[PDB]
Amino acid sequence: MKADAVKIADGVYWVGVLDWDIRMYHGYTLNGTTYNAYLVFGDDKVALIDNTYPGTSAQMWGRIKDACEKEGREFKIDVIVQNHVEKDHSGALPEIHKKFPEAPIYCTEVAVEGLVKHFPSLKGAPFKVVKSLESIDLGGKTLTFLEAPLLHWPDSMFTLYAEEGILFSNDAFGQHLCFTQRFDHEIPENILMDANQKFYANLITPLSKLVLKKFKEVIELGLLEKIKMIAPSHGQIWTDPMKVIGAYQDFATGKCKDKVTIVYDTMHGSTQKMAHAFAEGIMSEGVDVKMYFLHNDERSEIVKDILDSKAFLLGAPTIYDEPFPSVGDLIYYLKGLKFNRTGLKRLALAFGSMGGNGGGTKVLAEKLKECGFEVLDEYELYYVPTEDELEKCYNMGKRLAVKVKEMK
Amino acid sequence: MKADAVKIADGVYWVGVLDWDIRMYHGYTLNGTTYNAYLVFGDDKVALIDNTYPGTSAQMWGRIKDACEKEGREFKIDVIVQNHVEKDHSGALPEIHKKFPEAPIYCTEVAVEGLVKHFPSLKGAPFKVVKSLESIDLGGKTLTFLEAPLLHWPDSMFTLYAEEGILFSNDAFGQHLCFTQRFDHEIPENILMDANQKFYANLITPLSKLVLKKFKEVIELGLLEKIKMIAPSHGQIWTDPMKVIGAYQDFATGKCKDKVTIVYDTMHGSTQKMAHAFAEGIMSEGVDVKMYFLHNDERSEIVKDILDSKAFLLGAPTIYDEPFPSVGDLIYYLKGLKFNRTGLKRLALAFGSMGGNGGGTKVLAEKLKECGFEVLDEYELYYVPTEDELEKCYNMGKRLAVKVKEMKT
Amino acid sequence: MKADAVKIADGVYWVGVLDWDIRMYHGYTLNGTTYNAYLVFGDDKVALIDNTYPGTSAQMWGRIKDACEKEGREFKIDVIVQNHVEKDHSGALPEIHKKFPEAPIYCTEVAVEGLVKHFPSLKGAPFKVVKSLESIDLGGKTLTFLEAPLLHWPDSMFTLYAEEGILFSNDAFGQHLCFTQRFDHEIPENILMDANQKFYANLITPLSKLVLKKFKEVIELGLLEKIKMIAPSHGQIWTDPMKVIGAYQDFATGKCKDKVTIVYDTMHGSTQKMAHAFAEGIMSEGVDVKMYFLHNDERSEIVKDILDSKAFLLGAPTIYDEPFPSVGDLIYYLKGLKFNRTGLKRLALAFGSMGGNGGGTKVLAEKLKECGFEVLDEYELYYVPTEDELEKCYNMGKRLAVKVKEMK
Amino acid sequence: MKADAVKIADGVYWVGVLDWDIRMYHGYTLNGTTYNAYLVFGDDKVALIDNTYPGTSAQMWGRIKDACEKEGREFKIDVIVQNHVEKDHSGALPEIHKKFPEAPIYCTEVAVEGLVKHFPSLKGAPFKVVKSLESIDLGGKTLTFLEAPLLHWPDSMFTLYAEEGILFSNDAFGQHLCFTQRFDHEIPENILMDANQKFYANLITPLSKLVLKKFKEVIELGLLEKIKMIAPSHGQIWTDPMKVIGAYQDFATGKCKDKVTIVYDTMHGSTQKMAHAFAEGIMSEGVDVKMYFLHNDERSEIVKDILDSKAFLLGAPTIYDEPFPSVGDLIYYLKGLKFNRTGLKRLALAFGSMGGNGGGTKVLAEKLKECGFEVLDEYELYYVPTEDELEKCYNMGKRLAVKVKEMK
Amino acid sequence: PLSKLVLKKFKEVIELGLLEKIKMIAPSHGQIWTDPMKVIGAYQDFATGKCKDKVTIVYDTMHGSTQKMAHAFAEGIMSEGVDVKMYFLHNDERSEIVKDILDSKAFLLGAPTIYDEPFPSVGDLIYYLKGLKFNRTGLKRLALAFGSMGGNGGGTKVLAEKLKECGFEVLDEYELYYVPTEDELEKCYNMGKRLAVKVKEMK
Ligand SMILES: Cc1cc2nc3c(=O)[nH]c(=O)nc-3n(C[C@H](O)[C@H](O)[C@H](O)COP(=O)(O)O)c2cc1C
Ligand SMILES: Cc1cc2nc3c(=O)[nH]c(=O)nc-3n(C[C@H](O)[C@H](O)[C@H](O)COP(=O)(O)O)c2cc1C
Ligand SMILES: Cc1cc2nc3c(=O)[nH]c(=O)nc-3n(C[C@H](O)[C@H](O)[C@H](O)COP(=O)(O)O)c2cc1C
Ligand SMILES: Cc1cc2nc3c(=O)[nH]c(=O)nc-3n(C[C@H](O)[C@H](O)[C@H](O)COP(=O)(O)O)c2cc1C
Ligand SMILES: Cc1cc2nc3c(=O)[nH]c(=O)nc-3n(C[C@H](O)[C@H](O)[C@H](O)COP(=O)(O)O)c2cc1C
Ligand SMILES: [Cl-]
Ligand SMILES: [Cl-]
Ligand SMILES: [Cl-]
Ligand SMILES: [Cl-]
Ligand SMILES: [Kr]
Ligand SMILES: [Kr]
Ligand SMILES: [Kr]
Ligand SMILES: [Kr]
Ligand SMILES: [Kr]
Ligand SMILES: [Kr]
Ligand SMILES: [Kr]
Ligand SMILES: [Kr]
Ligand SMILES: [Kr]
Ligand SMILES: [Kr]
Ligand SMILES: [Kr]
Ligand SMILES: [Kr]
Ligand SMILES: [Kr]
Ligand SMILES: [Kr]
Ligand SMILES: [Kr]
Ligand SMILES: [Kr]
Ligand SMILES: [Kr]
Ligand SMILES: [Kr]
Ligand SMILES: [Kr]
Ligand SMILES: [Kr]
Ligand SMILES: [Kr]
Ligand SMILES: [Kr]
Ligand SMILES: [Kr]
Ligand SMILES: [Kr]
Ligand SMILES: [Kr]
Ligand SMILES: [Kr]
Ligand SMILES: [Kr]
Ligand SMILES: [Kr]
Repeated sequence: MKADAVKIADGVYWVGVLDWDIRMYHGYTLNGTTYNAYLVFGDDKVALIDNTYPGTSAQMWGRIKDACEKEGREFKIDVIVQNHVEKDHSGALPEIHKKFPEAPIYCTEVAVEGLVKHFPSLKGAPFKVVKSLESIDLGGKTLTFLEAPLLHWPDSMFTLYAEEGILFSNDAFGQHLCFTQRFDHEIPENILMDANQKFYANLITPLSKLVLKKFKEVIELGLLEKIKMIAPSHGQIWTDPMKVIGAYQDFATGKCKDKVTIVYDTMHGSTQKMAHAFAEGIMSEGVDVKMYFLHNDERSEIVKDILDSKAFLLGAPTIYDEPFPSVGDLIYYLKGLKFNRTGLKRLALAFGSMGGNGGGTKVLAEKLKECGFEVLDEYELYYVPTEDELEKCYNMGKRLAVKVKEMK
Repeated sequence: MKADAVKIADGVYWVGVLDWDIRMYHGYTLNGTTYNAYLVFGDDKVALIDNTYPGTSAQMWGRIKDACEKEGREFKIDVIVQNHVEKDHSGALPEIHKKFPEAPIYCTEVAVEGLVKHFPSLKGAPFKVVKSLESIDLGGKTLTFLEAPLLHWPDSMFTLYAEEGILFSNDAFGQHLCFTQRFDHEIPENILMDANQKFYANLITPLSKLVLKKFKEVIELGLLEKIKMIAPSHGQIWTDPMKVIGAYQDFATGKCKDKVTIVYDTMHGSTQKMAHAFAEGIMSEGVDVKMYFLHNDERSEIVKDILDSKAFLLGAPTIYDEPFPSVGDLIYYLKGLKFNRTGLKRLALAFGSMGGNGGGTKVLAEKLKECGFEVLDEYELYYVPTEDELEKCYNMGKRLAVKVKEMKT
Repeated sequence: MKADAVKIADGVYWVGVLDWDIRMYHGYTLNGTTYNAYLVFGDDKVALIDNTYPGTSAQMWGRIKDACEKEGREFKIDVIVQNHVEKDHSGALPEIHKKFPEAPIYCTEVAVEGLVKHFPSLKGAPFKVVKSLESIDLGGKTLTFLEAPLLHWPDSMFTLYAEEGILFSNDAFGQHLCFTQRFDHEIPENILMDANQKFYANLITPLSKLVLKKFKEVIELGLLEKIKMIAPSHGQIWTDPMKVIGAYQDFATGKCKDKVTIVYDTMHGSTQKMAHAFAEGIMSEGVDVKMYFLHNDERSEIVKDILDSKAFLLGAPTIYDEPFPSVGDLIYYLKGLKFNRTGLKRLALAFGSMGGNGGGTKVLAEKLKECGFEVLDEYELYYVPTEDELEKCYNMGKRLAVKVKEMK
Repeated sequence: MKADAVKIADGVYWVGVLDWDIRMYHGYTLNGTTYNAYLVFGDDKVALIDNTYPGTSAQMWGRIKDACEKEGREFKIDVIVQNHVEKDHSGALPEIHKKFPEAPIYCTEVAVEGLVKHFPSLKGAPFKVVKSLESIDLGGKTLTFLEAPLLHWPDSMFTLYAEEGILFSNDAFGQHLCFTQRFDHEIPENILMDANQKFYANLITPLSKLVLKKFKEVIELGLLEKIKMIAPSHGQIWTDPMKVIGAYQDFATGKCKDKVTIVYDTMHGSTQKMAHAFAEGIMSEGVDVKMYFLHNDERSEIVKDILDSKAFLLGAPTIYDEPFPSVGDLIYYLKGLKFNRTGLKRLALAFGSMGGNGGGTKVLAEKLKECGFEVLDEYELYYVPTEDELEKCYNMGKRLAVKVKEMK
Repeated sequence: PLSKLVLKKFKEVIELGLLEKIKMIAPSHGQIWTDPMKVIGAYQDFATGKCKDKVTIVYDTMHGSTQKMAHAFAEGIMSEGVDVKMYFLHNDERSEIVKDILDSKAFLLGAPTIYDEPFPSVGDLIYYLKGLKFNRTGLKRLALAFGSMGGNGGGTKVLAEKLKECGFEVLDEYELYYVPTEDELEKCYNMGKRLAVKVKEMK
């Protein structure tokens, strides 16, 4: 395939892959994404930083050939860097190693066993284990490695091109966006920061304390102000790195809007009527609302909006003494994401309709507490809400919205 | 609209609704269903048994008018029977009451409050509370009411047209099928019994002990052999009532096949490779397999197959120390269904791939035990399975299949 | 249901409905919408302008009661205005007429028969046929009716509250957005203008000549500068009317970006490889690309992007001498939309893979011409593209992108 | 992967792949499928007949190894047969050739170029072109080839294991079913014959005249009664070959039931009300009805039911002078399938609702005629049907059902 | 019956840019066209259902009663300024009849009942119309069936069924007993008048 590389600095190219057509990626909804790989031309050695998903390398190889041609160099890679073992960034490593078998593969210690377990043909490949602050010289360009375990996997690391302050952060600071434009400043800010928020919410939330720890280490090494560009493994390249670092600082410390996310499911529409009545009460106080119906909507957008919501409402009818089962998916996901690690226990209310002994709302309230929410109340009613019962939902939403606006 | 009634006995007509186009109904997948309503012409009184979902009454009214015309009677309903309050069978009750305000509404005591809570316009309607074995005379035809609380709601009852032994069972013995054919014998048996199995699995499983209790009461009264037809609220009418009663007896007592249902989810395909390797081991012992991938498949077909499986395998990768979240939906559903109430604790294995501390399979094993399964083992491995690890999956499946064939149903 | 009205001017309220949960509306994908209805309090008469979809009136009635309470007036409607017969705006008219049977219903001549055909209970209702420039006095407030046939139905009209210059335009200038925020300035501009573009593309494109004719008529009346607010029947209220009028002028006259929309379907991935190779050639010239895969994507987003694209590529494999059948849906839609009515014949290429006699690409080229595109070339190849064939796709895309940049 | 082979005759094994999880395959909906491959152990040579989809060979290799072990033979393929080039049966040919580079590949003349175009690594592979009635000796077992062009691709052929009368028919007589049971007699007949009908409808309909021509040739060679087993490339193996040959004869000659398939789409429900009223009229005559709503349903099930229906109804509302665009997909598909090639012109009616000039129903009637249907009537009405208009739909359906019953 | 193939051949010829290049059409019968666009234009009109405000009436009779009905329908049609061509199957033959149907918006067919069937001469025209398939022109011409009878009747019901099979839009049918009365001829006139109004409403 013929495909052009994109220069991001002198002798540095994006040689990634545009996954135009993907719409679901591990339960994360998106309108395509990219697998960003980078090619650094030192005077002596050419290094490839990360690669792409298995079967998607046609664009990558085309862009690598284009970059070598633009540099007046032979089609050759001398050094391979693997920041992360997950196959969306390591999937072409078997073919890169087969093509360039003498190129060493720089990665963390735990990455070696992980990569060989993913790709058995790499057994006996020239792996070179790296540690934080160790560097390699490409000839006028230096790559410095920085271990970042559990940001987001135990094998994860960042690679810094020291002379120009370009941080190849792999997943950290990435966003699932697929545009012809490669840089942060070339697309609308709302699209960029909404995709960044969704990426943090789904991938970084349980790591919020480690984010702040990594930031303290990066500032104590005096290297924060040296970062001129962040080139992540998905989406746009940050020419304004402090914009995304600032967004991460806000998400990791529980900075939220005066906003409530409401999620519900229904069989006969009664829980839906309750959800809409809670929203009316919240809106009467000028507090924003995002409304999700689990029949149609899915977990990755829901958790994006919870991330900057001060409160979360969850509603479902009772079926055989349990809440309607679709909530189980979201609850299992919230149990993993651990929103309390942002330093904020978001307020919550459980609600629902029932037709006998009930009990679904009590289960929801207990699960919301396990997920780190501050459950203020619960409201369960019999079949179709009356006018007085919808006014109670409105009043509960109104009183919640007052508490939301009072919250620091 | 103009729509023909279907005669099911002398002076008795199906006047129901064909919901051709519905594909999802409270998370239950289907290729349409029906809302069966019945019109009984006594010499003195015409009785309507159940009705239909709100906004779907055009067919029902057309069939009622057609039946009255065929009987040489006025377009009039004298008696309304409401077997169950759920709006798929009571949704046209406000219109029926408005059209025929003097017709008494026969239902259980708890049904009255439930119907008025659903439909405020019924406040002050002529409700007539009934109890088990109470009857009403329509003139040469008798309707006898039998209370059936929690089969499937606390308001539920059956209505028996005594002289012909026609049991209007409402949801009990129903199936979500939408055909032009109205009777059990007019469609392929495999379609009928598969839909019946799906209906039991999703709606009756947690009531399995009450099913057997209701069957004991009906046998003690001597009414079991008097039932000549079962006319439920969805799908086909049973001209062979002992066929569906027999199927219910088997499902309520844990009669299963030499069959394993395997369910999994995956992000990068490793848990999928494990699932397929367990299946190969099971199949090597001549044991049947049903395979479900939670990315594409949904809870109502899964639980249909668990109902006559002797074993259930559940697999998922680990994400933030938890199993992949799609399993949470199925687990919440299985917690409600309580398959252990069938009198059998189906065998189970939990499995999955992981990339660090793991833990997802220990959560799965714990949840499977809470859902009433007999968990025999759990197997978690690191990233992509090796050949030896897929042979271990095969061997575990083979050993499970041996134990499945040793179980006596 | 208790739900607050929103004041939009002195004695004028939004009393609409938030359809939070709808995700598809006549094949148009969305994240909810609104059915905007308005209540105008004259000193003598209270007018309700449009209403909502059948079964969704709970919010509307709540907001009408709230507005009457805020005005110190009884819960009473004196005048009913029906701008458009489509049931998303007329669906509550039977229940409004039943509650207020003496309130006249103002609508166009053709609307009367259309409303009675939709709602048989309105036979004998007090209909009052209106014509362009006819007005009614509410007591200190005047409503002037302006006929807009085929903008977008034969019955359509606008209602102008003359003293404040508020144009109740019904569907015209609407957008399918459901937010707690009611005004244009309260949401991100990119979201607003993207939704406006989607609404124009799907609903207004074939009416582009009538839009320009309606604009000349409005300027000839000296009434364009007198519009201070446009309050449409869906989405945000325009406090900046010239922003949306300007967008409509651009869409109605073929003002496009240096941008190509590519649409394809595939069974075995060959047509997909071609589509991605055309994109690489286009991007090499700095021309933007939007890529759609018919397996996943749907017609309403596709036509949004065609609207401001200078070129359109359509690709599909051959099956039984015909193009893959999913293209038939999009082609039937484009035949109805008539993009040539914008005054521009967008450039086009047809492409695809085949395994025998072929012919699918020739059908695509013929259909693209029937849909008003200027078809420049066709490219059909045998099974999996070779490297030379993907370079041909790249070169064709490059040559197209040069022609796109040369267009006016 | 460890996976057992299944013996189907002395020295003959199924070594195929169970695709448990696939739900859509080129727009064909299914609950998984199989890629059947077969291993024939001659005294001198072991032949592999067909293989599997790319990336799905783990099961196949496991079963080949299991079969070789059971036969006391080396893990070695001496002969490769490729009946058809489509990648669901040829996708592992690159792997197989790389492992056994001296094994000749038997295929048709046109298959060679098709396979090398799909798989460039096969350039220079030992292809052996075969013609009809040419045979190869494996040592006590003979494989005879039989060209079957356009059944279903130009490259297609059947392979006959002469001594046992086992016809490896590739796609012909296949069904998209994925069960642990391998034979026709081991699953419920309704499931088997419904899947066989769906496979014929979607893949064989336009080839109906070639099916009857191939059956003439097979009877002229005296081979029909000698066929003891049909082992196709998907689904169950026919131990009762005359059951599927008989079904194919019926489908190829227009043998239908007293049955009408009704398909429609709707925006506001009026065309749906018409569709349901036509069904009531048809059912009043004891004629069966299958109802499809294009919003939810898809082309592959629709055409399955058209195949044994004597009549087909198609309804849609008018949008910008055209029928609702979802019909375009089904019409493009029916144009390719050419149901008139079964020797029957099925009866048809076109219907719909409209709100102005209409015209959608006239387009539907035109298109139904182009698709080979005998269009008897056309009915378009204004907005919501009245009681008299639904009685007209009922009467039209009743009259159609009388004509259906009169068709011999 | 080839009307759709005519239009497909005209698109193929226009796509090749060869239509404006034809200077003369020299066919195998009759006149040579020095004005080719005149006959191509006529073919385009016939292939797309361009008709006149005109009705073709065809009937047969034994004792004259169906003839009196036919003439009374014509009077009603003519009262609306709609043209009429009248054919009597005893004398007239199929090739002139179908010439006039081709640019008629409506077609009337009448015959008496004989042994529960329509008079047999209609069978020849019906078999011919079944082959010609006038519906292939893109127009379903309007039609009425009529006749006289002397017992159980039924001939008109058969005619209506056959007209439907030949692609016509049958609006009504009228069968009467033996010789029409003045009121029955006024009914024929009124039916023809109503038909002619619908004919003028067709575009
Ligand atoms: C299959 C099924 C099982 C139910 N089981 C229970 C139950 O165990 N306890 C209860 O209180 N209500 C039960 N209900 C009643 C529902 O909770 C009740 O209809 C409720 O009003 C539905 O709320 P919704 O309109 O939001 O779906 C059940 C309903 C269904 C359909
Ligand atoms: C977002 C994400 C989070 C993960 N978190 C964990 C974790 O907490 N513990 C663990 O052992 N593995 C974790 N993993 C690694 C996966 O379990 C591992 O990749 C596994 O092999 C996936 O199996 P599959 O191919 O069936 O998807 C995580 C993977 C992802 C994508
Ligand atoms: C069911 C089916 C029917 C086909 N019919 C034809 C045909 O009529 N003419 C043709 O040239 N190719 C035909 N093909 C071959 C495909 O066009 C060919 O495989 C093409 O390369 C598919 O491109 P894709 O990878 O983009 O799907 C057919 C393929 C299938 C699966
Ligand atoms: C966007 C749109 C465009 C329409 N265009 C036309 C048109 O060109 N001609 C027409 O007669 N009706 C037109 N209509 C009106 C519909 O055909 C009419 O509402 C019809 O009754 C819908 O039938 P349904 O309820 O089955 O969807 C249009 C409707 C919509 C929503
Ligand atoms: C041989 C013959 C057979 C007839 N059979 C019937 C018959 O089956 N049913 C009927 O209603 N009239 C029958 N008739 C009566 C004619 O239809 C009746 O005379 C009619 O008015 C003749 O119409 P005409 O004047 O247009 O010929 C028959 C007439 C003849 C001469
Ligand atoms: Cl590998
Ligand atoms: Cl009510
Ligand atoms: Cl109404
Ligand atoms: Cl290859
Ligand atoms: Kr670093
Ligand atoms: Kr590191
Ligand atoms: Kr990360
Ligand atoms: Kr980070
Ligand atoms: Kr930092
Ligand atoms: Kr950082
Ligand atoms: Kr850094
Ligand atoms: Kr009973
Ligand atoms: Kr009862
Ligand atoms: Kr039940
Ligand atoms: Kr029961
Ligand atoms: Kr029983
Ligand atoms: Kr029973
Ligand atoms: Kr009973
Ligand atoms: Kr105006
Ligand atoms: Kr107007
Ligand atoms: Kr509009
Ligand atoms: Kr406009
Ligand atoms: Kr305007
Ligand atoms: Kr205006
Ligand atoms: Kr053969
Ligand atoms: Kr075939
Ligand atoms: Kr065949
Ligand atoms: Kr055959
Ligand atoms: Kr054969
Ligand atoms: Kr011609
Ligand atoms: Kr011509
Ligand atoms: Kr020509």
